[PDB]
Order: sequence, then structure tokens, then C-alpha cells
Amino acid sequence: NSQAVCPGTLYERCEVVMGNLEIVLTGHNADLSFLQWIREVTGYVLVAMNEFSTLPLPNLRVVRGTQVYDGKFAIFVMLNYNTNSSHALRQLRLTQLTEILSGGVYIEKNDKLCHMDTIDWRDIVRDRDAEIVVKDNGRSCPPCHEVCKGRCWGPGSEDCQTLTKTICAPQCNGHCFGPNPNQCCHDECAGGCSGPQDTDCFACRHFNDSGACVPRCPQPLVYNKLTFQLEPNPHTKYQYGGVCVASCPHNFVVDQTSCVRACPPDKMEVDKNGLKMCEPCGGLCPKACEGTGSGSRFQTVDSSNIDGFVNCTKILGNLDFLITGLNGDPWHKIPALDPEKLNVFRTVREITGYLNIQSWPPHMHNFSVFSNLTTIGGRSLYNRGFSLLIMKNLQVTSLGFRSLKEISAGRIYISANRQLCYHHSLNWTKVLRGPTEERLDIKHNRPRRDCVAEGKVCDPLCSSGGCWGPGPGQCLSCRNYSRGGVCVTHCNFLNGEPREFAHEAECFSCHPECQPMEGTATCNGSGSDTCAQCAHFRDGPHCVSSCPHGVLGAKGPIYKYPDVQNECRPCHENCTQGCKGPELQDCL
Amino acid sequence: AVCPGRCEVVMGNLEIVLTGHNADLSFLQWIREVTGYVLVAMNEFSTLPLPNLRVVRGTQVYDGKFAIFVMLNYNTNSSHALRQLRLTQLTEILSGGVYIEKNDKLCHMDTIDWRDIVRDRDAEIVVKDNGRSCPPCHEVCKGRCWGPGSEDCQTLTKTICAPQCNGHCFGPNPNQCCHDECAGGCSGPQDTDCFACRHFNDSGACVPRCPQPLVYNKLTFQLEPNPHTKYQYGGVCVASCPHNFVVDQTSCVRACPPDKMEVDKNGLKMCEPCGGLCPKACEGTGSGSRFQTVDSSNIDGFVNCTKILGNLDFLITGLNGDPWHKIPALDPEKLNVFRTVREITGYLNIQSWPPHMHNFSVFSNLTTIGGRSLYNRGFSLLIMKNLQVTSLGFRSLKEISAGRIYISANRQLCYHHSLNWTKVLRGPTEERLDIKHNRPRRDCVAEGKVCDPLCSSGGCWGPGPGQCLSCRNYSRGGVCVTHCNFLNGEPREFAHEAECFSCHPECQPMEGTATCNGSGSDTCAQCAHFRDGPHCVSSCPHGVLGAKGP
Ligand SMILES: *[C@@H]1O[C@H](CO)[C@@H](O[C@@H]2O[C@H](CO)[C@@H](O)[C@H](O)[C@H]2NC(C)=O)[C@H](O)[C@H]1NC(C)=O
Ligand SMILES: *[C@@H]1O[C@H](CO)[C@@H](O[C@@H]2O[C@H](CO)[C@@H](O)[C@H](O)[C@H]2NC(C)=O)[C@H](O)[C@H]1NC(C)=O
Ligand SMILES: *[C@@H]1O[C@H](CO)[C@@H](O)[C@H](O)[C@H]1NC(C)=O
Ligand SMILES: *[C@@H]1O[C@H](CO)[C@@H](O)[C@H](O)[C@H]1NC(C)=O
Ligand SMILES: *[C@@H]1O[C@H](CO)[C@@H](O)[C@H](O)[C@H]1NC(C)=O
Ligand SMILES: *[C@@H]1O[C@H](CO)[C@@H](O)[C@H](O)[C@H]1NC(C)=O
Ligand SMILES: *[C@@H]1O[C@H](CO)[C@@H](O)[C@H](O)[C@H]1NC(C)=O
Ligand SMILES: *[C@@H]1O[C@H](CO)[C@@H](O)[C@H](O)[C@H]1NC(C)=O
Ligand SMILES: *[C@@H]1O[C@H](CO)[C@@H](O)[C@H](O)[C@H]1NC(C)=O
Ligand SMILES: *[C@@H]1O[C@H](CO)[C@@H](O)[C@H](O)[C@H]1NC(C)=O
Ligand SMILES: *[C@@H]1O[C@H](CO)[C@@H](O)[C@H](O)[C@H]1NC(C)=O
Ligand SMILES: *[C@@H]1O[C@H](CO)[C@@H](O)[C@H](O)[C@H]1NC(C)=O
Ligand SMILES: *[C@@H]1O[C@H](CO)[C@@H](O)[C@H](O)[C@H]1NC(C)=O
Ligand SMILES: *[C@@H]1O[C@H](CO)[C@@H](O)[C@H](O)[C@H]1NC(C)=O
Ligand SMILES: *[C@@H]1O[C@H](CO)[C@@H](O)[C@H](O)[C@H]1NC(C)=O
Repeated sequence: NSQAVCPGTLYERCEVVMGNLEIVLTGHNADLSFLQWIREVTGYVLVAMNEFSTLPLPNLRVVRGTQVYDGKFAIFVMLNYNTNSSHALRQLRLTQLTEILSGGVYIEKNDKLCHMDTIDWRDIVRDRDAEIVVKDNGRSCPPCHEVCKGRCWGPGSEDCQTLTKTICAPQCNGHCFGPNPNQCCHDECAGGCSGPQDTDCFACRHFNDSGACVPRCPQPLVYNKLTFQLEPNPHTKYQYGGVCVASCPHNFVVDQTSCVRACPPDKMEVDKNGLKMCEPCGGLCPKACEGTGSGSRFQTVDSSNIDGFVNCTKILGNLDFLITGLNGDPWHKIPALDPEKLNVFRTVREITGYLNIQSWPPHMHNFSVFSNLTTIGGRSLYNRGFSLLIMKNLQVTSLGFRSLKEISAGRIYISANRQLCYHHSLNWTKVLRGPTEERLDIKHNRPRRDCVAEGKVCDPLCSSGGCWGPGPGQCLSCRNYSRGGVCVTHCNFLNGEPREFAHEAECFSCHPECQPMEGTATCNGSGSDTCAQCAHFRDGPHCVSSCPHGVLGAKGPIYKYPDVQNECRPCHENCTQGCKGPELQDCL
Repeated sequence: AVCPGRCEVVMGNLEIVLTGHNADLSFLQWIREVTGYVLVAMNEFSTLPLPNLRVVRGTQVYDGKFAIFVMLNYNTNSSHALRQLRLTQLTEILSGGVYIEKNDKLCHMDTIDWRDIVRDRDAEIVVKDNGRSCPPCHEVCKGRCWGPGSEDCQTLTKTICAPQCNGHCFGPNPNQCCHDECAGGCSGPQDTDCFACRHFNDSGACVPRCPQPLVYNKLTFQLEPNPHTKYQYGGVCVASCPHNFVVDQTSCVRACPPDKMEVDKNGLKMCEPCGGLCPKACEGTGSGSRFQTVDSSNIDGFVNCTKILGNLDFLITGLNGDPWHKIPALDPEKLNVFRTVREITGYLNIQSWPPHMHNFSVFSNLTTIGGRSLYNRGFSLLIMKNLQVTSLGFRSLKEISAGRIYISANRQLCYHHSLNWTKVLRGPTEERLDIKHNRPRRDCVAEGKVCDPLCSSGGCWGPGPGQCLSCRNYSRGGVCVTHCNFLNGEPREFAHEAECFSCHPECQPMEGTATCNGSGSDTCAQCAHFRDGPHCVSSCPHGVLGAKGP
């Protein structure tokens, strides 16, 4: 459907050129008809070093000049002739050129170019301080046809310039389609017009929706008067420059309400039912890095390679933490790894292969820098089929793999970690997948008894499943409820702050707009249409903080007021910027 | 004879972990020295074969304290376990202590006098909780053994020492001191009698450094290449570096430091200093890339780049920005990033330039346009419609290898009229030049915008002496000049093929006569300070460091 727009740096049925139309160094027999439908060039037009005889831009009506050439020109036409032959630019068939919103005109030194000294350029240029430089071109050019009244883009009777502009009633501020005070141009007009409508503009001040000059494109979300909330808008159009389009140019993508070539750094390209859009990344954006060991040729994380993990959320391959990496290799001198630089791994959620820890800084008592690691794949293993191996780490008290829930394959080796507690009671089968028998080499860590006697056992709120360390937030799963991934004793159902509802075994807060009820449930769920009672105002089913005031519905903006009972009801049918009540006296 | 952690020296730590009971350990037989430490943990083999191991330096140590660390070498539900440490020749441990604990089936470690092997008097020895009903030592071993056999004895090493020897001795007599180049002890007073070398070991001798790269020769009173030279591998002097180590200075390293590069010389790999910076290649702009212009999303990827594989395209949207797809406008100063460029393999293409920059001086180091890719109708160099440019400024451009040259519509471009393109552009000259509609020559002549008189008939890339393609007389630092400092001036000089190089720093500058005919000491007319054969030196030799001793 009429994707009428094209980039500048100008093909088949293009109507608007988003960007500049640059034409340089093209030969005399170039096919230029593909430029036929261009109606608007949002940049500037540059025509230099060519040898074709006629520039066919019959439909070109506006040159917007959002960008200008040489700092001052919306049109720049220079040097279009070969010396040792007579192939040259003879005609600018700009027969419909109606206006130029920004910048001036430079047409100089085109030896066979005629009639450019005839045009009233000040009539086309909207900028009163713009530069017009037309000179040293034609020589002996044939005269304008008798009809054209001394102004033409060519010799023919239909190659005339038409004066467009008229003196404007001081009422209109330059924008008028006649001299009378009646004939002001629509506000959404960049220049002049042929009549008072948003559909009669020569050019749009902000956006263009199927020919209509509008202040915004039809939005993604529209208030629904029967639903009392915003709703998806099936008539949404997105911004490509100043043109509302139904679909983005075909390898553009949508960053809410706009067409862009690639997502911003805080968002990521999701496909929604075949609609390429940009969704916000929950924190940081999915970056995968290749790991360490076999299939890489780092064989350990070290002070030379570590930064190559900054902001990395998925590891393609393995992560090996050997002694030479940690403490340095003075012989092939790799300096000693800075311990704090291990926090770069806090951002890791998946490891595709194995994790392998044979050395750790002695002051760090746990592998808590992997508190966000959820998944060890084990699709490549280490030694005797191990996906997780933790060996001879003498200062480590606890594992601290808070958020680990899946070791997809491989075996688990945790041995010689002589001060290691909290792992004795842990039920690996809830984490470890596949057949359970054969799979555990867990020996010669701290003796269980020692752990028990120092009170280094799981928090009581943990389930029979175990913990990765002391306290509620190290549990594998909670006995009852959890709030913010911390095991807890209850939810704030009938008292307490913030009041909450429970979904599955988690405590979530009620909507901020629900009124805290005393000794009865405040809500069944997260949405403001689930509260027992609104604090503040009710809008249909929804508890809101203040009634709608100018939210865009389908037929204009919606405006409401608070009732006696505080329920939002609509403003008088004959108001504008709102109301304080239903009466006609109450508006604005 | 040496290797990293039939090897004899283990350069690095010897770590043996997680090995099964009948793994072949025989590749360790001959190991004589282990720099740093030995770690033996979590294993299930019955005997650890290190018959020849004599020295453990502990240049790197385990757990902050141990040159030997042997821990937990036994399986519980099988009877696979470490029973013997066959360390029969272990003579000394230069730094660090000994940790042998938790080895359920390891025998005899309670019999060894570790304090006799240990060189550090404050080192930690922790031997505990190992084998339990262990056989006794053979009667011969006098209560000290690494095993049950008569052949498995610990033999003492240390001897109380005459104070002239302070810890380094092969006997109790003052007569019996160890050679100073000895790390620990010895079997005699010589270089060859050491247990381990304090610094370096050359084919058996403990030496303080390896055979030098240069040897003094006084038939010529100069230093020379030495056919008896050797380079440093940790502590082993070798004739050739390990197969893809390379030599930096006198040392073997696996890769050069920053500031230098692998030259293949003599048929043996060395590391030579660069000067400015070291050859970095980057991919360019245009066909074969994601870019159709260098732009501010693009600029930083060129820092410190000497060679461009591909092209360099300087389009207008690239310079002024693209508001439509939100690519901002280039900071003009960030163009200086290209000063470091010496070669462009494909084409250079400048269609837009910052309005305050009057020349392409940012490529003043550009030496070569390859033209291995062309632009438009076969252009190697295209400079078009730059209205602000006075001069090209390709100071150093000497070769455009193939393709055509387009220089047009650069309304104030002077200094290019006189240029002999056939010296820059070779192959057939004719029909390769598209040069028109720049500043007209006449006007240039009239504003005094022509080549310096010092330039040759070849032309210039701008105003002044240092824009010449070639000089009529002499040149100093790519700057044309009238003369070299032959008979006066404070840096005195000589001329080689019309270039001024300083005399060697030692000549006494004297008056109205040539100070030197050449670069080298042995060319001056007459020296300040003192002469040694043909050569000017100051600071007469402090000992003849050379051919056979100082
Ligand atoms: C995991 O280890 C870290 C540090 O190794 C522990 O954080 C320390 O907490 C204890 C007591 O509060 C002290 O050693 C320090 O105040 C903390 N050090 C640092 C560097 O934060 C953390 O408590 C451990 N996790 C546990 C025990 O669950
Ligand atoms: C090349 O261009 C640079 C800057 O465009 C010139 O340097 C300027 O030289 C003028 C005098 O000719 C000074 O007044 C300016 O202050 C200088 N500015 C900068 C930024 O350098 C340079 O002289 C030009 N000509 C060459 C290199 O031959
Ligand atoms: C808006 O785009 C449409 C394409 O359907 C077309 O009418 C015209 O080129 C544009 N309108 C104006 C006023 O420029
Ligand atoms: C890493 O992400 C953080 C996000 O807060 C950002 O500040 C930083 O620039 C990023 N660094 C790299 C190298 O990606
Ligand atoms: C991991 O936890 C750290 C805590 O500071 C946080 O910066 C990061 O966003 C967390 N990542 C995930 C995936 O939760
Ligand atoms: C561990 O969890 C698994 C799966 O949930 C379960 O089958 C098993 O009974 C649990 N182990 C114990 C000891 O309860
Ligand atoms: C929550 O668990 C706590 C302690 O584990 C216990 O006192 C209580 O009975 C549990 N509550 C519910 C509702 O199961
Ligand atoms: C909460 O639950 C009730 C019944 O349990 C239901 O009518 C509705 O979903 C909610 N009603 C409120 C919060 O008034
Ligand atoms: C505005 O509203 C009334 C009733 O809603 C309607 O008859 C007419 O259009 C207007 N009347 C006024 C402004 O009195
Ligand atoms: C020095 O090197 C020789 C080379 O054969 C070797 O045999 C000898 O044992 C070494 N001596 C040391 C390391 O003290
Ligand atoms: C290029 O010139 C700059 C001048 O500052 C210098 O840094 C660089 O070393 C030069 N490169 C070459 C190859 O001479
Ligand atoms: C570029 O070279 C300079 C000069 O040695 C150095 O200081 C800088 O770190 C280098 N930067 C990059 C990105 O290569
Ligand atoms: C240009 O240089 C070459 C040799 O360097 C010479 O053949 C030619 O004559 C020169 N051009 C002119 C105009 O002399
Ligand atoms: C350099 O050459 C020119 C012409 O060949 C000559 O006139 C001039 O005197 C020379 N300069 C010197 C210092 O000899
Ligand atoms: C000085 O050097 C030049 C060129 O190498 C040579 O012609 C001349 O004979 C030399 N004279 C002496 C005394 O070395």
C-alpha cells in the first residue's frame, strides 16, 4: 500500500524522498524516468557534473531543506557540461516547483542551461533572507513562450512558471491561499495552500497521513470509552520522517511510534507476530561472548582476556578459572588477575558448556559473582564428563549460585573444598537433569558435622530442597511464600504494608491505587481493576490517580471529571480543555 | 631439553590433578628441574615417578607457602591410592615449603628430613595424616626413605658451613665453598658443580648471563655478530628459541612487547622496534563493507591505523550527519585519526571536506594508493567539488598503483597545475586524468600560489618547501633546502643522494671544512675526545668487554 517514501543516499513510484536527492557524475544516456513521481524532497537537490540534457522532475512540488548544501542552498545545480563535446544539461523541467521551505537556490556555470534567468525564484523560496545565485549559464537561450509571461522552465507553452504566492492578510502570518482575511491556510501547513483544509497544503508542518496534514500520526494506544483504558490501535501508523506510514520501509524496524534503522542501545529487536519492533531490555541487553577452554584457545580466564566479558549475559562455550590465570604467569608474564574484575561475571545468566573453578581469590568466600547464573548447559564437558567442577577451593564457605535452576547435562564435581558448607542438604535432582544415578563426585569438603555444629545449615524458611548459603535468599525454594526471591513467612493479605496478593507461591504488591482495606483482602491481583476499593478516583472499572484529561481517543481527546462519588464522567459535549463538572459553566 | 608446565626442565609449575590410576606418567622420567612448584592432588595412581627431579625453585609457590603440595590422593570406594613419592634424587627446594597431608595410603613421608631439602629456614613443613601401617625403611637408608627398597634412601645434603661460605658449601672446610653462581649447594667449587643455577645455565655452566649478541673484535676496534651467541629461555641459554617463540632483545618470548614487531631476518625470527607505531590494518569504506561513507559511527575504528584494506569514502551525509536515521555530524578534528595512514589499497574518495580545512593534510603521511579497488569509472583518487580547498597536501604520496585520477570542481584548488602525475601515477599516463574546473592556473600564478622555487620540475602539493614532490638540490627531513650543514651550522651534516644526515655525534665540528663524509664513527675528519683505531669514541673502553674477556 503506497509506500510513497524512499531514502536519499529516488526510485520507481516514490513520491516523497526522505533525505537529499543527489545526482552527480551521471552520463548523458542515464535513464532518469524513475524520478517521475517525486513530489517532495525533504533534503536538498544537488545536480552536478552530469551530461544528460534534461532533468525530468515534472511532479516535484516541494523542497523542504531540512538539510542544505553548502550551508545555504536547497537547490544546487552546478557545472553540468562536458568541454570537448556538446553533451550538457539544457533544461530543468521543474514545472510544478511550488515552494522551498528552507534555504536558497544556486544555479551557476551550467553552460547549456536555459531559462533560469527567467524564474521568479523569490516566489518559490519561503525564506526571505535566503540566497539566490543564478548566473553564468545560458548564453543565447530561446525566449519563453508567449503564454508564460516571461517566466519558464523551457521553451514550450506548458513549461511555464506559475506565481503561487499572494499578499497575506496580517491575520494569516504568510500562510494563505488568497489575499482576503477569509483565506488563511490550515495551521498544519508549512507554506501555502490551495484552500483552508489540512488536505489542501502544499507541504505539512509536522506529519502527513494519506494526504492530510496532522500534528501526530495515529497513535499506538487509544482511549476506549467502553473499556475505560488505553487499547491497541488497529489504525496505528508509524513515523518515517514526517510521513505516517502503515508499515516501515522494509528493513527498518519500529521503536514505539517511530521507524528506525536499528534499535536504541537500551532495547532489542523482538518480532511480534511478524512485526519487527524494539522492546526494552529488562536491565541490560542479551550479549553472548565466546568462553574459555577447548574450542577457544584461552585455556583460562586471565588478566589479559577478562574484559572481553564485560556486559556479557550468555557464554558461548565454557568458563575455566585456573591458578595461572588467577595468580598470573610471571614467566610468559600475564600479570596477576585483579579480583574485583571478577564482578564482570555478575551479569552472566547462561553458560552453554561447563563451569570450572579450580582457583578463587582467597578473600571472596563464595561464588556469588554468579548469583545470576541460571543455566549450565553442559553441551561441552570437562575432564570426566563434568559440567560443573569446583575443586580445591580452600577459602570458600558457600556456593552462592543463588539463581541456578538447571544443569542440563554432565556431572557435578565438588571436592577438596575443605571449608565448604551449605551443600550437604542440597537436593541436586531438582537442579540436575537426566538420570540421577552415577552423577555426583562430592567428597572431602568440610565435614557435615562441622557445618552443623557451627550453625552453617540452611535457613528454616528453605524447603527440604536445600540452600546455596545462609539466609532466606539462598534457598533453592521456599517453604511457603517468597517476596523478591526472598523466602518469607506470609503475605500482607489483611494488614501490613504494602498490601499484597499471592500468585502461585509468590507475594506481589497490590496496585498503588487500591485502598488498603483493614482485615480484608485489598485486591485479587496486580491490576487496578482488581482492588476492593479505589483510593482516589474510579474510571469505569479502573482505580486511577486522576481522571482522564486529554488522553487521545478515536474521535479526538477524552476529558473527564470526578463525580460526587468520585467516579469519572465525561465533560460537556461542548467543551475544549476540560472541566470541573458536568455543567456548561464548568468547562476550560 | 626444556618445556612448559623427554623434558628436563619444567619451566612453570608441574601440576598433576584428577588423573586415573593407570595413566602413563613415564613422560616425566627425566625431569631434572622444576622452576616454581609441584602440585599433586586428587589422583589415583599408585607411584609418582620422578627419579631425576633434583631441584624445585619455587619461583612461583602454592597456597602462598608450598613448593611441594601433595593432597588427597586416594579413592574411597576403591583401593586406588598414592603409595609412593619416588623423589629419590630430590636434593633441594630453593624457595617455599612442603605440604603433604590427607594421603590415606602414602607411606614414608614421616621419615624424610624435609629441613635438609628446604633452603628457606622460615619455610613451612606440614606432613601429617597419611599412610598408617607403613613398612619400615631398609636398614641401609638410616631411617630416611622414599620407599621400602634398599635403593630408595634419602641421603642427607646439607653440611654445617664455614662462615666464609654463607650457606653455600660442598663441605665443612673453608676450602669448600660453592661457586657464587650457585642457587643452593654444589658438589665441588666450580661452575659445573652446582645443583641449580642462580641466574642462567649455559650447556652445564652456571653463568650470570648468556653468550652476548655482540663480541668486541680488535683487528677492527668495533663490536660484532657473535657466532657463539645464545638467547635466554627462562634460565636455559639456547642456540635457537622453541619453535614459535621469537627473540626479543637477548630473550626468548612467545610474542613481542607492544612497541615492536616480528621481522624475519637472517632466516631466524626477531623483534625490532617500530619508531612511531606498529603496522595495524583496518578495513575501509565502500564496496565490500557495511559503510558507504566514513561517519561519526565510523571514525573511531581507525585510531592508530597505518594501512587501509579497501577504500576511504568521505561523503556529505557522513560529514554533516543524517538526521533521518539519526547519525550525527562528524567532529572535524576527529579527522586527524587518518594522519597515521600510510597506505590505501583501493581508492581514496573525497567528495566532502570540513569548510575550515584548506587541504587534505590529514593524509600528509599517505604514501601509497593501491587502486586494488576503483570508484565510479575506474578512479583511484577522486577529489570532487570541495569548494574550500586551497591545496591537496599529499606531502608523502609517491605511488598510485593503478586506475584513474579525478580532480574537478574544487574552486580554490591551486598548486596542482604543475604536478607531474607520471611520477605518482605510473603505467600508461594518457587518458587517466580527469582534472578540470579547479582554480584557473592564471589566477593562481597571479596570487603567488605556485611551487616553492626549491621544488623540482615535478611540482608541489601546496605552498612552501615541504610540499615538494622532489627537491632541486638538497633535502632535510622531507623539507627542501638550499644547503646541508657542510661547513657551518650547529648540527653538522653530510649528503647522501641529496639528503642531509647529521655527522656521528662525536666529530669535533671544525670550521670551513667537511666534518665527515658519512654516518659512521670512522668517517669524521677529526674527533672531539678519543680515537680507537678507525672509530671516534668518548669514554674510552672500561675493560675490553669482548672476544675472550675484559
Ligand atoms: C559471600 O562472600 C562475601 C565476601 O566473600 C560475603 O560478604 C561479606 O560478608 C561478611 C559479613 O557481612 C564479611 O566478610 C564482609 O562484610 C563481606 N565482604 C564483602 C567483600 O562483601 C557474603 O556475606 C558471603 N555470602 C554469604 C555469607 O551468604
Ligand atoms: C593547510 O590547512 C591548514 C588549516 O586549514 C593551514 O593551517 C592554517 O594556516 C593559516 C595560515 O596559512 C593560519 O593562519 C591558521 O591559523 C592555520 N590553522 C590551522 C588549523 O592549521 C595550513 O597552513 C594549510 N597549508 C599547508 C599545510 O600548506
Ligand atoms: C503526503 O504523502 C502522500 C502520499 O500518499 C501524498 O498525498 C503527498 O506526496 C504528501 N502530501 C503532501 C501535502 O506533501
Ligand atoms: C556496559 O553496560 C553499562 C550499562 O550500565 C554501560 O554503562 C557501559 O558503557 C557498557 N560497557 C560496555 C563495554 O559495553
Ligand atoms: C545481576 O545482579 C546484579 C546486581 O547488581 C544486577 O546488576 C544485574 O542486573 C543482575 N542481572 C540479572 C539478569 O538479574
Ligand atoms: C529431590 O527432588 C526430586 C524432584 O523434585 C524428588 O523426586 C526427590 O524425592 C527429592 N529428594 C528428596 C530426598 O526428597
Ligand atoms: C510458613 O512457613 C512458616 C515457617 O516455615 C510456618 O510457620 C507457617 O506455618 C507457614 N505458613 C503457611 C501458610 O503455610
Ligand atoms: C476479588 O475477588 C472477588 C471474589 O473473591 C472477585 O469478585 C473479584 O475478582 C475481586 N473483587 C474485589 C477486589 O472487590
Ligand atoms: C453546545 O451544547 C448544546 C447542548 O449540549 C447544544 O445544543 C449546542 O451545540 C451548544 N449550545 C450552547 C453552546 O449553548
Ligand atoms: C645445566 O644444563 C646442563 C645441560 O646438559 C644440564 O645437564 C645440567 O644439569 C644443568 N645444570 C643445572 C641446571 O644446574
Ligand atoms: C605521521 O605524521 C605524524 C605527525 O605527528 C606522526 O605522529 C606519525 O609518526 C607519522 N607517520 C609516519 C609513518 O611518518
Ligand atoms: C594508540 O597509540 C597511542 C600511542 O602509543 C596509545 O597511547 C593508545 O593507547 C593507542 N590506542 C589504540 C586504541 O590503539
Ligand atoms: C615527468 O617526469 C618524467 C621522468 O621523471 C619525464 O619523462 C617527463 O618529461 C616529466 N615531465 C615533464 C613535463 O618534463
Ligand atoms: C640549487 O639548484 C638551483 C638550480 O639547479 C641553483 O640555481 C641553486 O643555486 C642551487 N642551490 C645551491 C645552494 O647551490
Ligand atoms: C669519504 O667518503 C667518500 C664517500 O664515501 C669517499 O669518496 C672519500 O674517499 C672518503 N674519504 C675518506 C678519507 O674516508
